[PDB]
Amino acid sequence: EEVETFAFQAEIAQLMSLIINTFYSNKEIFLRELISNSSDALDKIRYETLTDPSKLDSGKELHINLIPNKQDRTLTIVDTGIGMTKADLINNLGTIAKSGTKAFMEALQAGADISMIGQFGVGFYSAYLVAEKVTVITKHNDDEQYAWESSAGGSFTVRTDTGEPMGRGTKVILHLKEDQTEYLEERRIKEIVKKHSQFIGYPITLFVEK
Ligand SMILES: CCc1cc(-c2n[nH]cc2-c2c[nH]cn2)c(O)cc1O
Repeated sequence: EEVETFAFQAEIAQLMSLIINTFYSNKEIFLRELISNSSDALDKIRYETLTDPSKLDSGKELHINLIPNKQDRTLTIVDTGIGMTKADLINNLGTIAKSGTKAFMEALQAGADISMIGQFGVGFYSAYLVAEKVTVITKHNDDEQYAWESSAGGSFTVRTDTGEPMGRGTKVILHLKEDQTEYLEERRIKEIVKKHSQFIGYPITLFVEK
């Protein structure tokens, strides 16, 4: 019931505004970036479980699932990585935090491809190349399950999630722009993923719709 609204740090808001309005054609990079983020979070929990096995009491499977839902026009990317506490969610998605966002925005202004975004640590925002709204549900061992959501415009919300319990991990729900529904087609997801899966050390499974 209690929803808190935050402003993105200015640089992020600037990045998002560019992203959400660009006609940049190679929009498929968003999937590579989300998968990469998932893989990084899976690395984190897996590492932590190397000295502390109870870390996986919330789930032993380490994987990434892709779930297209044509009826709801959403593509969902779920991982069983380390997850984010409320603080991590606000800091990570609402601020420049650990990234070279400023550096990236200068290189964008210098004729650099947006596909480089992952190299500057802000790859997540490429989701707005295809989505009008993104919801991020996450569960970290040390906190409750939270839902972050933003349709850009400069603000995002965070609330405790009353939805289906995740054991641990992060689920990114992309509410797709009307003209970007190719990303709910099995054949297109397969093509994009067939290309990146060889780099990711966790199973990536596409849920074909029935
Ligand atoms: C919404 C951005 C995002 C973050 C995570 C994540 N969860 N917990 C930690 C991370 C993370 C840290 N570094 C990269 N991803 C993740 O697992 C997937 C994602 O797409």
